[PDB]
Amino acid sequence: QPFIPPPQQTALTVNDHDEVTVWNAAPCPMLPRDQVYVRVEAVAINPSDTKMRGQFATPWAFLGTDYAGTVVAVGSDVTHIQVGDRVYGAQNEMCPRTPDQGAFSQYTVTRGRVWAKIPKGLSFEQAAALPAGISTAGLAMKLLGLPLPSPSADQPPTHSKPVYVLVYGGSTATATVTMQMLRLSGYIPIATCSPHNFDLAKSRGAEEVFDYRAPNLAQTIRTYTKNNLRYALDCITNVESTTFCFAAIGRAGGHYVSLNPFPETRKMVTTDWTLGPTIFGEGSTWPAPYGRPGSEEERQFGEDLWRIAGQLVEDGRLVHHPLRVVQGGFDHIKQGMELVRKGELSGEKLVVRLEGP
Ligand SMILES: NC(=O)c1ccc[n+]([C@@H]2O[C@H](COP(=O)([O-])OP(=O)(O)OC[C@H]3O[C@@H](n4cnc5c(N)ncnc54)[C@H](OP(=O)(O)O)[C@@H]3O)[C@@H](O)[C@H]2O)c1
Repeated sequence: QPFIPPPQQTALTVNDHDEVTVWNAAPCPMLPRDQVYVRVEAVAINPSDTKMRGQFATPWAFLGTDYAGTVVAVGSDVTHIQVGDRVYGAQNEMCPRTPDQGAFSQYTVTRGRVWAKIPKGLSFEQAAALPAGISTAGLAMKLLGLPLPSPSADQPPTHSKPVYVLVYGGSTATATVTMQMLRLSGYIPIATCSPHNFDLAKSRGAEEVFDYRAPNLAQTIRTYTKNNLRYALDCITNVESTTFCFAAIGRAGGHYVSLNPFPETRKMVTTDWTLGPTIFGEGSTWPAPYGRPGSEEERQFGEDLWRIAGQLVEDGRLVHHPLRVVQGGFDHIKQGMELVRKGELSGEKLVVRLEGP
């Protein structure tokens, strides 16, 4: 009845020589009183995994954000979950004070309340594809100053004059979850991405979608939005996406939010960027002197977000990004990361269903 974690496990990490490495003698985490122990069944690959390298990498700390798995033990201070339940959530990868916690392990623990039970109708693979998307979508809306959806409302809030939100990179894993959430809160997303993903973008909430390569496209968008676009969410964050977003924003100003720190005007634009670890209310060691401290308000926001998003996912109002599923082990995760780093996925999320053993 007391739970004793296995003596060692396989986990994906980074070397002393900055190489991604399968480690077959990695530690297993201890079980917090307020968390559950998870045998990991599926994981999703995120670009942020592939950037944990150089001095962003903590050698021997576990990689990986998105996991879904089977509860094999339950903390003493936890009710409503039992052994055998299925959960999905986010880990805080490569955190130096919790090196034995990451999605890319055979055994992990839930973190904070940034997790939920998998609805009866979803697979481990569908559920694993969700966590970073949900967490980022909520953090982006928070930064933009937009209320999260009500899980109990019968329709989105009404706006006789549309409130537009530009989503640059409409086929990104983050944008497809975010656009559904924006629609639920009564906003009208307009998206830019490649033509082969137009159907995908519209299916996920874009009123209209445009090829970002199209000449003078920001004039088109300005006109579409009656020269009063006040919100832009940049899911790409490079020199070109930033220029484009600034150009599309209306003459009276607006708010630009990016998913990464943005590259090296007088235009009346407020700016923010999503810091992923803040979903846990934990803080970080960048950027870049002092990092950011943790905070109970950030902690409570992530818990509120996950309670809301967990229900939306439960009732079919929030759907996962299209999947590319690989059956395999930790080498398949490492191969997965290379595919993602090389920019080789479009309109799909790479999910590894773990063959145990
Ligand atoms: N700070 C955080 O915690 C956090 C969280 C989530 C994401 N992010 C960052 O956000 C970015 C997106 O990640 P994600 O997982 O949401 O997306 P993703 O699924 O990896 O996005 C891939 C898509 O980006 C588009 N694309 C790639 N390069 C582009 C370019 N130069 N210009 C226009 N479109 C481009 C392609 O779309 P088309 O083929 O349709 O053109 C491709 O389908 C990554 O940089 C990631 O590191 C950060």
